[PDB]
Formats: sequence, structure tokens, C-alpha cells
Amino acid sequence: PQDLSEALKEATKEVHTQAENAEFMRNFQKGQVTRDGFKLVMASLYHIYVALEEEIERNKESPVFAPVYFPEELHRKAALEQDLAFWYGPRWQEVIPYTPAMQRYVKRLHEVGRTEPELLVAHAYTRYLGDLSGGQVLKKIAQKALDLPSSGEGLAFFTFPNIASATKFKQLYRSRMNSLEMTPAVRQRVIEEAKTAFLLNIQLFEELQELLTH
Ligand code: HEM
Repeated sequence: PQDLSEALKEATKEVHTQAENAEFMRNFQKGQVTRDGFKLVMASLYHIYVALEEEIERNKESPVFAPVYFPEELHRKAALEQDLAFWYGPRWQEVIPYTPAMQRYVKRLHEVGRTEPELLVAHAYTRYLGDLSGGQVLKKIAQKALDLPSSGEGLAFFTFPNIASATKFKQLYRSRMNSLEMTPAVRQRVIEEAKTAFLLNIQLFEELQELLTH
């Protein structure tokens, strides 16, 4: 399609399904998530978003990323810090896992931000528009599965408080994505990088399910 936002959506349909089909996500969707499994995905997300948000800050004034720079609206590191303090306690930094599959994803995010920053939009699309677009169904599942106390914390990640309307915001973000100027080669690489981002998530899911089933 002409618009990058539509090109991305169409090009990643089949890997999104692969993610939906991954065993860990099948189980999450059938509501068979455990607190230990949930904790692991929240730890994963912290590492991913620390790396992604570091590289967005690095490249925020670059013409290859500035049009989609929305820090107040989208930043997730602080929310995940709040959440991990709940799930892993006050010493969470010293005890959260940082696994090889998590490292693989973080490594690629830094390579992209430092040496192929034109591709960073692919990673911000995959994470932010996915977490925003899917956050509604994704949260629903946990709360009814995790039996959390009524302690007012642990799921801040699933609320973007500086977005009053997700629908308006997605429209805006897509608009901005579409205003990026790129050659056909870069556009091709951006699309492939969005597929790569999905596969990095899928391989993570495969690792976490392994870790949880000993
Ligand atoms: C069990 C797994 C998953 C479920 C149930 C699912 C849920 C959703 C929902 C409900 C939407 C709405 C579609 C729309 O935009 O109209 C969607 C969008 C999307 N999700 Fe997921 N998702 C899952 C896995 C993931 C993963 C692992 C990623 C990436 C890390 C992801 C990235 C995306 C993206 C980028 C979109 C937005 C598409 C676009 O508008 O271009 N999803 N997903």
C-alpha cells in the first residue's frame, strides 16, 4: 500500500498471527497465565522498553525519527518500574531476570538506534502501537487470571495516562509515520525490521515457556 502505516500492518499480519499462536500466548489467551509467568513477561518488557526508550532519546531530533517522537504519550519505562516494584518487591533491580532471549532483543534495539536509526520507527510501531492497540484485551486476561489483591498497583503498564483517546492517538501516530520520507530501499528495510521485531518477541515467548515448565 502507499502509506507506510498500512504497509506495515499488511506486511506483519502473518507474523502477528504467529505470535498469537505461540504456546505461551496460546496459554495466556486461554487464561492459563500464572503469576510466575506474568512476572517474567513484565521483567522482559522492562528491559525492552529501557533499551527502546534510550535509543528514542538518542535519535529524537533525527529526521528519520522526530515525526513519531511522543515521549509523554507513550513512555513505558516508569510504569514498568512501578509494576516491578510490586511484583518483585523493593529490591526488584537485584532479582529480576535478564535472560538470553531478552538480551537478543535489547541488543538489536541498540544496534538499530546506534547504527541503523532509520529502522527505529519499526520497533516503536511494533511495541507502542501493539501495546496500545492490544492493551485492552491483553490486560483483561491478567487481572481475572492473577487474583491480584486490591492494592492499586502492578498493572500501570496497561494504562497510557497521557493519551485521552487511543483511537485518535493511533490515527495521529499513523499520520506521522506516513509523513516520514524514505527511499524505497529504507522503506523495505523498515518493513523487514518490523517482522524482525515480531520474531524477537516470538523467540522470547518460546524461551519463557521453556523456563516456566521445568
Ligand atoms: C496473544 C497475542 C496477541 C493478541 C491477542 C493481540 C492483540 C491485538 C489487538 C487486539 C490488536 C488490534 C488490531 C488493530 O490495530 O486494529 C492488535 C494490534 C497490533 N498488535 Fe497485537 N496481539 C498479540 C500479540 C502481539 C505481539 C507479540 C506484538 C508485537 C510485539 C503485537 C503487535 C501488534 C501491532 C504492531 C498491532 C497494530 C497493527 C496496526 O494497526 O498496524 N501484537 N493486536
